[PDB]
Amino acid sequence: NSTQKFIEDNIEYITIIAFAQYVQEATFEEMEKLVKDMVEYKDRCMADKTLPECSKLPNNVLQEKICAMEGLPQKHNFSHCCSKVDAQRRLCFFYNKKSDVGFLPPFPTLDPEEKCQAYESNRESLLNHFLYEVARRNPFVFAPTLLTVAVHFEEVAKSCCEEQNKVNCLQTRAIPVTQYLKAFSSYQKHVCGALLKFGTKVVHFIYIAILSQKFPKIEFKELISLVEDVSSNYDGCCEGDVVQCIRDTSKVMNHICSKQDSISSKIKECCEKKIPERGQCIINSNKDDRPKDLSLREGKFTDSENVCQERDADPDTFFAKFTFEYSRRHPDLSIPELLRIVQIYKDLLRNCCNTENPPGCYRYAEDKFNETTEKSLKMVQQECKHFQNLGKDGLKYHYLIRLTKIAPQLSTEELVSLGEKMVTAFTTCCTLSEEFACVDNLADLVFGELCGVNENRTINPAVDHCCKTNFAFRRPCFESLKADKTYVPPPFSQDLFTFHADMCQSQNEELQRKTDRFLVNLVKLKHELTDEELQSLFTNFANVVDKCCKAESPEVCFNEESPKIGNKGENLYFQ
Ligand SMILES: *[C@@H]1O[C@H](CO)[C@@H](O[C@@H]2O[C@H](CO)[C@@H](O)[C@H](O)[C@H]2NC(C)=O)[C@H](O)[C@H]1NC(C)=O
Ligand SMILES: *[C@@H]1O[C@H](CO)[C@@H](O)[C@H](O)[C@H]1NC(C)=O
Ligand SMILES: *[C@@H]1O[C@H](CO)[C@@H](O)[C@H](O)[C@H]1NC(C)=O
Ligand SMILES: [Cl-]
Ligand code: NA
Repeated sequence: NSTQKFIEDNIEYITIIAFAQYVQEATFEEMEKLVKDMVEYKDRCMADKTLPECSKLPNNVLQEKICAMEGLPQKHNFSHCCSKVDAQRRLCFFYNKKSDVGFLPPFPTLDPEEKCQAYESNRESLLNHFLYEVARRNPFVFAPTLLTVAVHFEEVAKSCCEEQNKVNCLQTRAIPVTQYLKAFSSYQKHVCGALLKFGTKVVHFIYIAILSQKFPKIEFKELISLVEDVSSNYDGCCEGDVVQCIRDTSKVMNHICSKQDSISSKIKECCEKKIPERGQCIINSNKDDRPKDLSLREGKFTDSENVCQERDADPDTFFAKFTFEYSRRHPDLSIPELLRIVQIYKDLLRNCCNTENPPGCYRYAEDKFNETTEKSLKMVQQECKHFQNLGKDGLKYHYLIRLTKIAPQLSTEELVSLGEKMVTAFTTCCTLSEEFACVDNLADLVFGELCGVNENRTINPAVDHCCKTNFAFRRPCFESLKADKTYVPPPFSQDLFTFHADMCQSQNEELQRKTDRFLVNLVKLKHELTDEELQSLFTNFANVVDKCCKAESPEVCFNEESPKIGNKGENLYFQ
């Protein structure tokens, strides 16, 4: 079929993505040798379909070929994976991925003129190396996403190579491609992390909630059928099985498209498009309009006297149906808010169905939902007002202080990333009509990044408790945490807190990132201080920086005018 053709056609690209994600230390020369092995396997299976290995799991084939490369498992420290076979080997390979890609060099940027020359002379080589470099730095991003990203990156290179000011074009036009990649990455890590911590049974409520919001005219049975396809799709994609991921993604899009009528109205130009665009499209299409005849409630869950019986006959399906009906009627709610509501409903019924008069007790379920949602909504409203008052940077500094207090054991680079990701929820969403849904959806992804994808991280006991107990209530849990008062920092050199003359300028993100790192390191150093004292000290340093840039020889200015943060005898290090 078309999917098998797409895979056969793109086998070189597919192989690079898989190899680079699994073995992020592997060199580009090493990639080329695996490419030749998989092309050959592809040709062999075409010559002889009934041969044994031609019906094996795709990952089992790829991992066999990687493990067969002389000295490679030992060179990149994955010999322990190759000493296992089949499922145990697949699991080991999955555990081998590293979220922290700081062991890699800075992304190798080509000279714009040579990049353009390379694009015209050797296009396959350029895209091959791009895809290698992207995949090893984004080990959990799903293949259809990465291939779409490569396509868009190619359109950027093609268009910008025709312009006079090539550098400005490349830098500008790359921004939304990067944002796409980072948005999908965050979302995929969130779902995969949840799958590993809690299993498919808790997690497929996520897909019921999202699909029911997006396709509110769908029938329950068809939704459940689609949810089964989606859950399988996440199983393979979360594993890292690139071939199975592509196949299962194509199945989901075909399932959706082959019932366009009786699912959706707003996906026609998507059901035209190519693999894998037709599906990155469907994912980006907006929510279909609710059936005009859909009221705000379903009295079948609060007004019927059959609730406890329906629940008892099949609790999983009963709660799936609740999630379907409630989600499709509340397009304004976030996914985490819907899952909190499902849990509250489940807890409510545990109590009510064992009381003297259950119908009199569960009749008031919507009052419980109303209170919990009002609390969430008020919190978002407060955070959005704070954003309006302080701007992006000002709010970010408050988050950096709070996050560093609560999770000081994280690297500064990580804390800085988490702070930027947190503030982006507010810059993207505040003031929109679905502000609540947008903010809570995007904010929740931060704690998904924090809690880990293929590891149960051990940060500190309070953070670990929030990561591992209760997906839907994870953000509220994090909001309740106090500073970790057991923390004692390592020494920090005085140079971490020294402003250098080269930093005086107008810049986008590297100068932003330097300021952000300063604040985080300061908070680690002075963790004992109150948030207000830290904010005050930081604004002192900020004021001094601003003046000294407007001074000529800015660095002598900084050292005479900056506040001191050392204990009396400290010159080289601060403790
Ligand atoms: C991370 O934590 C999760 C949840 O505790 C672990 O997943 C469980 O692992 C046990 C034993 O391997 C299985 O019997 C359970 O079925 C798993 N539960 C779920 C919900 O998936 C996971 O193994 C941990 N990661 C490790 C130990 O590396
Ligand atoms: C990787 O394996 C080598 C060879 O046994 C070992 O010396 C080294 O310590 C290992 N490195 C890591 C990071 O595990
Ligand atoms: C809660 O109920 C009140 C009164 O009916 C209503 O005004 C409000 O919109 C509801 N809030 C939520 C979050 O549903
Ligand atoms: Cl990733
Ligand atoms: Na590095």
